[PDB]
Amino acid sequence: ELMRLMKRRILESYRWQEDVVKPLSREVEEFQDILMDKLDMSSLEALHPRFESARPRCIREKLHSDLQLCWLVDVMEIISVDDAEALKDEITELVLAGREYSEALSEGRRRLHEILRS
Amino acid sequence: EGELMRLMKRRILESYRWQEDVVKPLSRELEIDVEEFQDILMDKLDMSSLEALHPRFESARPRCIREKLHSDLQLCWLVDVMEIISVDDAEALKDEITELVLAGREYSEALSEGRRRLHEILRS
Repeated sequence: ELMRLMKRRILESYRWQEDVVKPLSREVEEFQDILMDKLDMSSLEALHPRFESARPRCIREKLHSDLQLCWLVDVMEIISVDDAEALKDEITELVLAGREYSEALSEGRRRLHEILRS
Repeated sequence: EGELMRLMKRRILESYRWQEDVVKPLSRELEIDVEEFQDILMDKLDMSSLEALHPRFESARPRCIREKLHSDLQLCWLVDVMEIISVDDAEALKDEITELVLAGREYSEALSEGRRRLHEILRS
């Protein structure tokens, strides 16, 4: 019975609950079980760190996407890579400092429009 | 006096295939009213570019959608990071949803269905 608990303990962790379990609302009780269901012990006691070191990357990706940068850059090239990378930096910077993605994305759209009309 | 050029391209942007597949669709930026965007394109892209874009655009439409899907479906986490979902599963899922949107399915609506089949997978 122990194992089920040892991990049930990590999901109940605060760092997890606030940084992963709850956050991933982008689709809570259940999710927890799903995680419980999918990931094994060793995995659990190893994810958070790896998680924090990829939170930036995952957000830039989301930004690139949400900011229609696949078209504006990769395809149409209406925006310089430099401009794009920069913009992704700044906004990611924000979100990583507590800024609500939702709200941050709005600011990124703003700065984007700026660039486009330049 | 290079008026002609301004027209030649204004012609392409006013094309149908463009208006429907690019100019209009790219409303994802609060689309600052299509009108503007069009001028932006007019302002940024040159002539050679314009009479070259669409085909190039059609051949990437798929790739760009998968990207959007991967993102919207929190796959950076579910796969690349946590590995809660097999790559095989992931790719398959992106395929079918993309298949849909490519066949006219409204992204919005299509993503919802992908969310569904995802949950399914997660609960397996």
